[PDB]
Amino acid sequence: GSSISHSGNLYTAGQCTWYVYDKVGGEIGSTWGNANNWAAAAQGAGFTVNHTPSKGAILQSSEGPFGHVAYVESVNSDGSVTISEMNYSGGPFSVSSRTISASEAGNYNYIHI
Repeated sequence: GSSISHSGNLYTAGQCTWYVYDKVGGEIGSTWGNANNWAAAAQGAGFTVNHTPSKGAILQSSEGPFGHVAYVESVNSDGSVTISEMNYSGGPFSVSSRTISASEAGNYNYIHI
């Protein structure tokens, strides 16, 4: 018998790929590796990765020490994307706010079912 309730995310207590996973309800993730291996592991798991951030999806790029994933809370009709990335790979619990321009969004992939 295992409770499995106060567990949820297999990640730490403050990771870029931790906050993302919890913000998507655990629909996709876990086996995606980390931010720099996202698109590869996502496709391996069976996700469809494109590159168009949207409300409820996640932002991703391979650039960075661990890559760059940030959960997308909403994409603005202006062409700017409102994402949320906690800790990333540096500041613990730094709920990093970032605004992605459409040009930048063209760089960032996103993995959806």
